[PDB]
Amino acid sequence: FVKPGSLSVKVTDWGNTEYDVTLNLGGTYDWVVKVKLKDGSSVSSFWSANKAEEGGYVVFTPVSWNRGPTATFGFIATGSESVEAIYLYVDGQLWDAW
Repeated sequence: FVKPGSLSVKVTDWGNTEYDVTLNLGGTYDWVVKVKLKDGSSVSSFWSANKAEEGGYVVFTPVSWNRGPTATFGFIATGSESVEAIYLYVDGQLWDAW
């Protein structure tokens, strides 16, 4: 990882699971967070970011005001802890991963 410490994740499970993500970038970037979910799961809710489903991953990008230095966003995925991995990409490089 290029910048360990740039990705922080809080998980809350009640049947469906909420992932509250904080990005510590040190500046404003067009970050890209790629999320891999277990088969059968999907994102049912999200905020403070744009969402796209591409190539088998759920891709989150910043809204106008959430490019950094510290960006916070979140989403809810169906099922209990269905997120298998979260990757933070900045300018094409893998900065951190969960």
